[PDB]
Amino acid sequence: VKIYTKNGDKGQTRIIGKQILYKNDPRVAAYGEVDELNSWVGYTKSLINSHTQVLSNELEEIQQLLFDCGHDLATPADDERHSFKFKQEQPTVWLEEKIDNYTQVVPAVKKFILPGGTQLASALHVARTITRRAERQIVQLMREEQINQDVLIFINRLSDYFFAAARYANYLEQQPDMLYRNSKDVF
Amino acid sequence: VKIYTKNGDKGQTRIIGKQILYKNDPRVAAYGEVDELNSWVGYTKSLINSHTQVLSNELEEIQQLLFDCGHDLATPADDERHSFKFKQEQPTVWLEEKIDNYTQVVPAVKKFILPGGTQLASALHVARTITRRAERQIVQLMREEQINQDVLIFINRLSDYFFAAARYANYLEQQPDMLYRNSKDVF
Amino acid sequence: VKIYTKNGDKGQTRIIGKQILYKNDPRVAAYGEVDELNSWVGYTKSLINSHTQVLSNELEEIQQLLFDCGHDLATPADDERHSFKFKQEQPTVWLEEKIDNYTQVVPAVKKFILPGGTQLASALHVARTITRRAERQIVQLMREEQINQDVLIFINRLSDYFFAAARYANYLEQQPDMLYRNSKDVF
Ligand SMILES: Nc1ncnc2c1ncn2[C@@H]1O[C@H](COP(=O)(O)OP(=O)(O)OP(=O)(O)O)[C@@H](O)[C@H]1O
Ligand SMILES: Nc1ncnc2c1ncn2[C@@H]1O[C@H](COP(=O)(O)OP(=O)(O)OP(=O)(O)O)[C@@H](O)[C@H]1O
Ligand SMILES: Nc1ncnc2c1ncn2[C@@H]1O[C@H](COP(=O)(O)OP(=O)(O)OP(=O)(O)O)[C@@H](O)[C@H]1O
Ligand SMILES: [K+]
Ligand SMILES: [K+]
Ligand SMILES: [K+]
Ligand SMILES: [Mg+2]
Ligand SMILES: [Mg+2]
Ligand SMILES: [Mg+2]
Repeated sequence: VKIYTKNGDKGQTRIIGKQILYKNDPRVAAYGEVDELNSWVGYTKSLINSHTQVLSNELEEIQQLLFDCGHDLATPADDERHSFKFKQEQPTVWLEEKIDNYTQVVPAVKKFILPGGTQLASALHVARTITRRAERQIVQLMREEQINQDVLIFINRLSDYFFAAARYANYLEQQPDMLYRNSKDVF
Repeated sequence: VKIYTKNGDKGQTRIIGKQILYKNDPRVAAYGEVDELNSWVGYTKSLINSHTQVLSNELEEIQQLLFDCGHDLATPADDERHSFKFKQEQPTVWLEEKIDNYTQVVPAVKKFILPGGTQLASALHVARTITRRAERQIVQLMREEQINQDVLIFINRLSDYFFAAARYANYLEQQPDMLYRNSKDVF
Repeated sequence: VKIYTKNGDKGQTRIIGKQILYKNDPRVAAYGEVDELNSWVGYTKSLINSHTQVLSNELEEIQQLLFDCGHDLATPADDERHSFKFKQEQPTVWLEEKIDNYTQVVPAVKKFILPGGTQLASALHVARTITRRAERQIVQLMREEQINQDVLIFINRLSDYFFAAARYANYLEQQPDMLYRNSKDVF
């Protein structure tokens, strides 16, 4: 069992189906960024402590879902042998319910908050911004190729989820958020 | 209060003023990278311990300043209703004074150092390299559109600040820097 | 000794040799991404504990090697005064021996694993994905300019190394890997 094949040593790689692409191809960058986000979520999850245990399982669930998203990003729309498996509806409503809940419980802001606080809150804000980076790359891809737009919907909602969860993480250890001192009332 | 509007679900988003852009637009990537840096700084700050307390407040101040920078990056130069608010002079001199101080106190190198050491030092080196990534994206933007060049000046100086601060973090816990074994005398 | 020269304040910077480039030039992005990876490895190394001590020295060695790689990425192929110093053969075989060893010791999977587990394992998966991001940028560069292809070979192998090491980190604290629930038998 050798995970190193050396077939990518020249800069090309396989996607789902028969096609090979350069590794800097927008498709390969898109699910590559999703994989980096997925790894960061894993890292975020490893920071869970006794105060924040309630967040542990949904972070693991998000990791499962990112694999589902990345599958589809790796799959060309005109591939006869492989289909899109990701449906946005239920995973996205599930995120929305959490955003709603977490928004309700934490103290309300007007203004932008400093992305920080506890180590977990801060990690969740990093997740937020990696998701948004990945989102940009999915959009780059979408502008050149037919994608499963359900993936975009979910990844879009996901960075709102990370924002909500990060505030909730602060709430769980009673760490106050700090406001951006020059913020207008934006929320 | 719903932070999810679903208006970005198709890949376009508002900037400051009336314009909408794709999320992979260089402008949106520029202040997006600044937001990721801002989140990383928050994460860096959450690692502060009893040895490194003296670094806590200026990291928070940097977060405030990154919001100021990102405002301007989000603002088109020809927007009649919105202006640039960021002036580089005082924030940049403030960084320079810190670079000078931290450079003076820590042991002097000739050679490149391994970016690492304590967890905070290492986090500061990550901040250094995220700032430089963000800087590249600001430059990408500048090559297509008129920006506030003060933002570039500050973000440029900021990665030197992170280099200096990271060495200082090592000094604060008396963790020696390690040299790149094949370095020429570069400093 | 001032690390801030202010020469980059306008968005251009020197590479090895006489040439200046914009900071968003693919060459500058390539060794820039390598520097970010290098910093992340430093951060990964700072997480080493009593269970995972055996990983400490090779992470430091990787940092040395990334400087060697970045040197060459910074060096134009037609630069009369500066040469490529990086040879892939021995560093790459060294990675392969570790991949082989670590693959042998850890429990075998069929299926994709969730990138996560212990804090070090998870950090190693982040390293994995930053290496792959950097790899894409090296490929971007290669498609425009002559590079030392040895660097590509090594950086390619390196993300397999990080995958193997991350599983090994889990093994060292007896943290089980979790499987992607919808995985096909991919390994
Ligand atoms: N640098 C990269 N960034 C993002 N995705 C990648 C990268 N390289 C490969 N991939 C994708 O992820 C899968 C696994 O990567 P892997 O390293 O096994 O591919 P490879 O580099 O082509 O092969 P090898 O490393 O064995 O030479 C690939 O089949 C490809 O779809
Ligand atoms: N992926 C992204 N990366 C960087 N910046 C973004 C991204 N998406 C939106 N932005 C910018 O940051 C602001 C907030 O993002 P937000 O998610 O609220 O926007 P949206 O995606 O357009 O809306 P929604 O998520 O409600 O559908 C936006 O108005 C836009 O300027
Ligand atoms: N944003 C960046 N991203 C990646 N690499 C960079 C960046 N800026 C400079 N470099 C490269 O790394 C070296 C060190 O960066 P440094 O900040 O010293 O350069 P500079 O910005 O041109 O100068 P200064 O900061 O003194 O105005 C440079 O000579 C250049 O090759
Ligand atoms: K491989
Ligand atoms: K939103
Ligand atoms: K400098
Ligand atoms: Mg959004
Ligand atoms: Mg600079
Ligand atoms: Mg590979």
